[PDB]
Amino acid sequence: GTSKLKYVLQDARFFLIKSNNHENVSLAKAKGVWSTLPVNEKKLNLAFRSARSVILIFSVRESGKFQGFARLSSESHHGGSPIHWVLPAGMSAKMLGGVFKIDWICRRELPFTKSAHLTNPWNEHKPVKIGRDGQEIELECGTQLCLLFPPDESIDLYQVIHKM
Ligand SMILES: CNc1ncnc2c1ncn2C
Repeated sequence: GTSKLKYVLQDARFFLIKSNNHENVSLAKAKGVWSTLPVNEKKLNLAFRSARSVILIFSVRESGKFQGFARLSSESHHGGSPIHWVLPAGMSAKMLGGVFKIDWICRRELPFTKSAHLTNPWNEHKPVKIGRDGQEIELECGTQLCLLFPPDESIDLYQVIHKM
C-alpha cells in the first residue's frame, strides 16, 4: 500500500539533489548520509526545523533519471569519520563537510520520461527534472513526483513516522 507513504509526505518540503556522479548516490544509499554545498546546507538545516518531513529527491547528472528519495533525520554535522565522496572538480572535501543523516523512503529509480507532466512552480514551471542542486520543489509537485516512483517493498516507514 501507499497510505504510510502519503502520511510521511503530508505537508513535507521537497528539495532536488543533483549529484555529479553515481558513486556518491550509491554511497548515500549504503550509509544513510548526504552532504551538499554550504549554501544548500543552510537551507536544509532551516527547513529541517520548519516541517514535519524534509524530502531529498536525487538525480545523477546525465543519467536521465531520479535514483530515489529520502527524508532528513538530522541537521548537518561536521568533523566525524570522513565520507569518501568522489569529489567533483572544484569541490573540496571541506565544502562537503556537513553530513546529514537520511532515511531512505525509495531506492528505486524513475526515468525523466515518466515525470514529464509535472512542473515546478518554484522553478518557473519548468519540468521538475530541471533544476540546480538544492532547488526547492513545490508541495503538490513534490508529492506527485514521489508518488510516481515504483514502490520500494524493502522499506518499512513505521520507524520514519515515529521520527515525525
Ligand atoms: C555528496 N554531494 C555531492 N556529490 C556530487 N555532486 C554534488 C554533490 N552536491 C552537489 N553536487 C553537484
